[PDB]
Amino acid sequence: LKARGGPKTLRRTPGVEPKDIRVLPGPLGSGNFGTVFRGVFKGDQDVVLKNAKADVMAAEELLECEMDVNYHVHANAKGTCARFMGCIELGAKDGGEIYNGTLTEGLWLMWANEGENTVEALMRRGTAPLATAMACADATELGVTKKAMRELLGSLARLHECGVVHRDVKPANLIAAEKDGGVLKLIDLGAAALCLPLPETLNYYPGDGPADPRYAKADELYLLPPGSPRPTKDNAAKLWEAHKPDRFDSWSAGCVMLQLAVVGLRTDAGLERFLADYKAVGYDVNAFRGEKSGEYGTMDFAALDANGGAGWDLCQRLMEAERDARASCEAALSHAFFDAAALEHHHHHH
Amino acid sequence: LKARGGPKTLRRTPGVEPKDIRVLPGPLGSGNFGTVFRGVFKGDQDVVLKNAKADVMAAEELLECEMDVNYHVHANAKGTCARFMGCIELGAKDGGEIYNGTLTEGLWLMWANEGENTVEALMRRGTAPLATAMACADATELGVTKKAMRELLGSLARLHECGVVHRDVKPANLIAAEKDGGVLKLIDLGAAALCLPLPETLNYYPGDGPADPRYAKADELYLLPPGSPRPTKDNAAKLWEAHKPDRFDSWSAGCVMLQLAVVGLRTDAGLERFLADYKAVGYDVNAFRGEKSGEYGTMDFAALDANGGAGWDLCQRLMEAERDARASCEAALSHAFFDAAALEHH
Ligand SMILES: Nc1ncnc2c1ncn2[C@@H]1O[C@H](COP(=O)(O)OP(=O)(O)O)[C@@H](O)[C@H]1O
Ligand SMILES: Nc1ncnc2c1ncn2[C@@H]1O[C@H](COP(=O)(O)OP(=O)(O)O)[C@@H](O)[C@H]1O
Ligand SMILES: [Mg+2]
Ligand SMILES: [Mg+2]
Ligand SMILES: [Mg+2]
Repeated sequence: LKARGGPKTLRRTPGVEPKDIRVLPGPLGSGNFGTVFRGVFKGDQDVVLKNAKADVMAAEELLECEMDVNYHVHANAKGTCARFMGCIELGAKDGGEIYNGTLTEGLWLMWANEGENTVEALMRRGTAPLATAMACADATELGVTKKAMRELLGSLARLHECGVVHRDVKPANLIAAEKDGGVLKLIDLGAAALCLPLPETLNYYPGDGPADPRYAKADELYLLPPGSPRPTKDNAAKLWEAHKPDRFDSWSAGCVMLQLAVVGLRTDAGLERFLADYKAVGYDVNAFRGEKSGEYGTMDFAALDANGGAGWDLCQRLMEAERDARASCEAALSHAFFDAAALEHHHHHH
Repeated sequence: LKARGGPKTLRRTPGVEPKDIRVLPGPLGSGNFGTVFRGVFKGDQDVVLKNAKADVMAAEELLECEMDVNYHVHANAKGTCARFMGCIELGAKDGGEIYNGTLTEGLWLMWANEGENTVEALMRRGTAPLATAMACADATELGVTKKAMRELLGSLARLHECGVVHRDVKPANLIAAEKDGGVLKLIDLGAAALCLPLPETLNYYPGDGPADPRYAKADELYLLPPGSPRPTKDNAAKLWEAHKPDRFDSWSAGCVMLQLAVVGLRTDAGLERFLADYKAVGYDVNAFRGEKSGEYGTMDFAALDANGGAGWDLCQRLMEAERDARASCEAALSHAFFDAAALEHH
């Protein structure tokens, strides 16, 4: 006798058919376990498409987790991240060729194209183009830092509230969404963890990595430190309070703040130099100011200096050496840095 | 009192200076731990350049190990891999911009550009363009499989002899070098281990490590099993014999052979299907042929069937479930599959 075989099963999102997706050749970035392409959906919708790298161990599992977290965020934290449009799974015979503009065999994720420029690209062109893209009236380092950080910290607080730690916060993963007033949206949940049993934790484990070493604290490349009881439904809440994995994002947000606030820190080399001196003085912002800032004559810390050094203090809060001392993104939101000035806008007010 | 500054120490290769190198925009790799670009050295030498990804944990350390292994291979197994032209290290102030043709900050490795096409790209275009690139006179599946596997196994044997296990053998990491008769050369020693103390082992440790899930044996993603002692200069030889880490490459070479020999196995899904069935029948090639091959009506296994199933037998040896049963690349090289034709009547 012979084995009967049977049909293939393919994952799909209602209203999203592969025939309606044209993929544009040319990856949008090196990528972690996946590759991102521009596409056009139904002839006139600009989208971004991601599949797994064939050469990376368990990339399909990582893409599945990214998919799961994206569904979670879509349901619980709308507007924090790029709009998630679902998945499309293609088989072998129906799989196409990127050069022919068709989706290849395997699982794909799709999002709205939120804009052609990241905060990293904009900030490096200058504060002016960054402010314009952000629709930020105060086109100064202080102005863009206030507006961007309010948006970023607000979104991170909302993500943390539904149990999601992004784990890859940085200017490169922020887009000023021109179709939503220039508001910042996060992209790339490929490293994100769901840290509460809602209903099951995802991508949540003890140990280092993944982490962008530019934006993760050098001796804190983990969400959970190794050894600690692996995350289960039982201990999830306890681990959250004890190990504070969300504070991983706090540190990264502090890095975002430094780069927004200080032009000279917008290069990898600039931020690296600062963080090295910061560490050297015991992660003490005032000690940096007292001992080191004098060696930064090519830079301008005015945005951090302003209003009694409010920005410096917010940086200190977000970038405390110890997680037990480090501000949550939610707490960081109520900081004086975000206060309206006395009588602000008085000259035009009704 | 203020702490004094001092010089920055940079690594350099004699004969290779920053002003000698122009980088061309457009990355070539899948971009895991490093980024690869084409470049031009001294105005008219085509080269390839690799730097560490700034956004990946331990990227520079991974590149440093790839550098060390490249020097070892350059010294001990010339011709097995792309020609290694050394390194160039640059500082931040002293770094440029890729889109402006200049090397950016950090360590860079440089190799000769060995050719524009990998075996993965060629085989997927077809046996004909693959054979042409290989200067392979017998432009059939059997012909390209014989020539390619002789070259690949010969090179792996030479690497193994000097203690190197490549650990990323696959068609995407083979280039047909037109300038050298079309011979296949390995690229990408980024996952490689030095398994002998010369003077120390490199990237060699117990347990799972880097692997391409298509080309590494799924239940065998290690060079040394998880229970193995850490390698030392004193036990390295014992561990080599006991755990046969080179047999990791043997399995991958078997996968290469399957794709060269059978057109339908050249897609990822094709080879994945075969390996699933192969595992299901106990890693037994004859059981595959008897129980499973009838399900593969769209494929042609003639190259493996030929000459008493010589190809199938060589695959079986390269792909035994147990390392202790699996052929070394050196032993495989002497297989009947590579025998000269008798009585050719010239
Ligand atoms: N929803 C989106 N809208 C617009 N651009 C996007 C979106 N998602 C991702 N991108 C762009 O795709 C690129 C993907 O790069 P990525 O996969 O992050 O690799 P890397 O981290 O090496 O840059 C990024 O430059 C990003 O700006
Ligand atoms: N010496 C070389 N000559 C020609 N092309 C090369 C050479 N080395 C690498 N390449 C090309 O660059 C790509 C990436 O190089 P590789 O070392 O395989 O890094 P990775 O696979 O990690 O991206 C290869 O797939 C190949 O196309
Ligand atoms: Mg990314
Ligand atoms: Mg695949
Ligand atoms: Mg490679």
